[PDB]
Amino acid sequence: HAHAPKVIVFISGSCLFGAISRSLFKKLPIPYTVVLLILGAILGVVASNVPLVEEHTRDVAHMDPHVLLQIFLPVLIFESAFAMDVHTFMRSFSQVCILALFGLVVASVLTAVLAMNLFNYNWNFSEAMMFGAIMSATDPVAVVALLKDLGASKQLGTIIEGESLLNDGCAIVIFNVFMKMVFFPQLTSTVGQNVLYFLQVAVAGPLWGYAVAKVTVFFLSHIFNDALVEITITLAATYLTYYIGDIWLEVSGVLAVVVLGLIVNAEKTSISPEVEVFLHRFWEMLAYLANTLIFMMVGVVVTQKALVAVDKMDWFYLIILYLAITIIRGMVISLFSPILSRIGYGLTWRNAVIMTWGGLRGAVGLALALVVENLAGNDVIGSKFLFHTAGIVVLTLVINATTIQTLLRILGMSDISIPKRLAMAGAVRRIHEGQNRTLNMLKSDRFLADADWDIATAACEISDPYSPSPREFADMMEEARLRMLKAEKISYWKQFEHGMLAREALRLLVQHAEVAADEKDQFILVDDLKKSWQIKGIYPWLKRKLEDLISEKKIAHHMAFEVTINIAIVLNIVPIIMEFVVQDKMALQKIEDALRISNYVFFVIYAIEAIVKILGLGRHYIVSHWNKFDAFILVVALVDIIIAEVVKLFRLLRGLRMLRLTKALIPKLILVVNGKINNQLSLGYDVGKGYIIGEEEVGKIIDRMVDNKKILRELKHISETGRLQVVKELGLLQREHPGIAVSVKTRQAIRTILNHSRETIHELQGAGLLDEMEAHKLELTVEIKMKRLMNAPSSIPPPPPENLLKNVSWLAGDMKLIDFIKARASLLHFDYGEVIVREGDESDGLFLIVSGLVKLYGKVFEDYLTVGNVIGEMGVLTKKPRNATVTCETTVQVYFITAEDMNIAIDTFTLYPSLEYRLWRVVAIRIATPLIMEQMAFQGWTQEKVKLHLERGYLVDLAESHFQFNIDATLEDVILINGTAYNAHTREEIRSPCLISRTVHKLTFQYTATEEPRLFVVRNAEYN
Repeated sequence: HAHAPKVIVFISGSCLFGAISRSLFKKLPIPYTVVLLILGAILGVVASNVPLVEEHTRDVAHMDPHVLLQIFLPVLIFESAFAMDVHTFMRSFSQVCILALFGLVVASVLTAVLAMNLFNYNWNFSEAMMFGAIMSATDPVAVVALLKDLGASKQLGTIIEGESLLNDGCAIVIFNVFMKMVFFPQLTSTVGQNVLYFLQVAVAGPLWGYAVAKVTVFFLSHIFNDALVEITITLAATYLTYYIGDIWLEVSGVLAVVVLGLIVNAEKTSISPEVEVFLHRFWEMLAYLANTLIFMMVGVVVTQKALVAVDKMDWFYLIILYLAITIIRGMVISLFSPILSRIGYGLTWRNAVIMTWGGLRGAVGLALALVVENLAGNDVIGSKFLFHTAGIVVLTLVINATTIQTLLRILGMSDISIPKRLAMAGAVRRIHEGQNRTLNMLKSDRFLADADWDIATAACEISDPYSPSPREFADMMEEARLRMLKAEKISYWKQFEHGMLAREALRLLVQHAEVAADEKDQFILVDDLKKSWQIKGIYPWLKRKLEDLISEKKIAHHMAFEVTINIAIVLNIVPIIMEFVVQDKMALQKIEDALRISNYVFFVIYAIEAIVKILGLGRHYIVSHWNKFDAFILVVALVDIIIAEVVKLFRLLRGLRMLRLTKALIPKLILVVNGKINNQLSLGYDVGKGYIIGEEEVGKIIDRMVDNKKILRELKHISETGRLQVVKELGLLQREHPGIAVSVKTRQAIRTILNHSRETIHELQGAGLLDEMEAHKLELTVEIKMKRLMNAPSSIPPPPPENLLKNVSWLAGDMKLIDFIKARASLLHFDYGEVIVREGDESDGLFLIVSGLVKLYGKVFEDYLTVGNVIGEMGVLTKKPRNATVTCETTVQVYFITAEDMNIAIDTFTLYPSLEYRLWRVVAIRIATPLIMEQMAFQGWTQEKVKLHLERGYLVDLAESHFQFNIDATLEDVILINGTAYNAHTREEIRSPCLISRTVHKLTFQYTATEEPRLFVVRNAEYN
């Protein structure tokens, strides 16, 4: 019918043309957007000649400015903000802002001056500022793509991209200002009104965006299974933010969308991962649609209304303008280089050239030019605006976007480094060898012997896309240092790949490793890592001061009552503001009487609330300042309401009544600051633990990777000192912030448990023991449980000592044994520098640290232990003198269980999982982990895999005739823990801590009482 939505065919045709161009011109250097512009011009001319196509192009070519802005800008800007690596953006925030703001202001002013002086259009300053604003917006998507696929360019890509984002936002703001000044002029404005306008467009906008963003992330974090709801909420949040900000509140909607995108990107963890990976592609697709539509519209309008009124001087002006904007951007960057080189990641001259040349123009400028064109109407200003903007876009896409690839080469930034080339060559070689093995395997299959292997091998190939003397000792030291640092990098990457290390910690550790490698004679120095766990003092100070405000110890009636009164106050807000604004709206007659009953009711509610509090608390009510404030509010209200039955009544009450909600606010602000401190401690612990584990692994690598003993000793000494410093400082962190440390540690514990549960589900599914649908059912519960980690309290009250005893590894779940121990464990307190036990002292008992940090020292081997660790298990089990001296680096508290009590417990709790067995198991796993790690240092296993593997083992009851037979098909590893063992065949003797060789078939043991033999065995999964 005639009323068909003819816009649909235009949108679909634009999509098809975009696909055709983006497919045909994929290999060529010129971007597809120029092809889209050419196609749009062809469509415009043919529609001018053919009226039937005019009906299908009109409804979108002659599109209203406001619909254009409101539909496209919130898409383009939100996509630009949402695609960024916000971490590096914040790490270079100041460097990006200086440029994107001041170099935009000066660039636009200079462009406006050029337009006023050079062009014969006689534009005034406002029109010239519009011109400069739309000429300064940039779209570096084509350049950041190249910078992503290179080396040091990784950290320049985000600088250029963030500069583009902020520049686009501020250019839209300036263009809106001057567009309203030119086409919708007011009569007059004062300095105060101008200041308020600035506050609205430059301060209120970001705050509105921030508020909407925090509300949105709250709700998203509270959505668990409905992915569609998350996607719809993102869409609605973006569009409502822009629309409400621009139309209802008249604040800068574009900046609100920028802030919203940045926040939602930073808070990505609140979105379910599948919805995150969906949303990235979704917004990419929406931005693609917007770009294609804008470019085709520009082509049509240019061919139908711009080029009809272009003179010979206009092309010369366009060329001069291209040169002028290029030079202006270059001069801006050079002028601010003296400042930028001292901030963030300072600009080298080649980076400056890349940034100057890479400033492509794009869709935003074209959209604003179309806005001007439609607003101007018959005036030539619109036609020439569109002409110049399209010309600059075309010139930058043809010249800059094509020559940037060669300029990167000329400046020497295109070269792949030797390490990357070697890694790629090794990857290609291993892939090729695997393919050859697979081919040989397949050629033996009777059902594939007839395949045409010449075609298969050709199709399956993968090509490489990149193609004692002092000097001798110094060279050996350099080689050892570099190999150790490479092993450290490998260890960090391996830790990340298993989820044991966050992305940010991995990036920071690898950055420090590469920085140390670049420097001479430089290792990883913990002083560089300390930047991680060093808390900024503002947060602790604020936490302490806020906790002071709500101490309430002089007084400290269910909490639901306080919740109810708070709800009443936050509801009552509405009548107060309604009265406050009706005071003006009146100059509505019956509203002045309508509000009376509501005010009276709320006063009565407050009166009964205060009376109940007073009676419940007795004389204690008036002792606290908050209660006095509530009483003062009642004192004011009682008098003023009776007087009412005007300005004083409305102005005073509106301020006082809401003020008492700050009491409820402060507890939540405390949670905010706790969240900040938790975000810092989580990175600090991750970095320190990653470094410690990397050192522990690289140590066992170098121990058999360097031949020289002096080199080995030096490297291991450096690593050990670094490890000791890190383990001490991370222990002090816990003492300074107990609850937040417990929060972090429980969070990581649950994360590890759930990750291993997911792996177990996947293993069951792969074996076919569980159906795909049931596996998904379980994995969904695992995923929602993991999402609920993001909402766990930032601070968890540290458990008291009794719970620590309850949670010991060998006491868990044995309620009778727990009761037995808790009645006999004695709690001791020790001060700074005190010595708890010394080397050579008899094993009189065992220590469980309930609070504080202690240092271990003995026979060379330094160490630090902290809350939750237990000292003396080996001593009580073996009854051998203590092997280390314990000194307190902080005020320390320990649960002491006398060795006689442990002996009694051992003799009494003889049930199958006996305390004896549990103690020996806990000791045996720690004895065995180093041995197995040594046995497979060069294999692919890490320490956590070794520990999980050992966890399956059990102590053999060698009382069964005191001889052991090794069925090699069912014993992955057998470890000797205590006592001597004899090879049954060769009668060879084996010392106590040892891993039984695969070459031994049977063992026989002595059974002397002092050194009873204990053996630990790990069976295959195909259990007997």
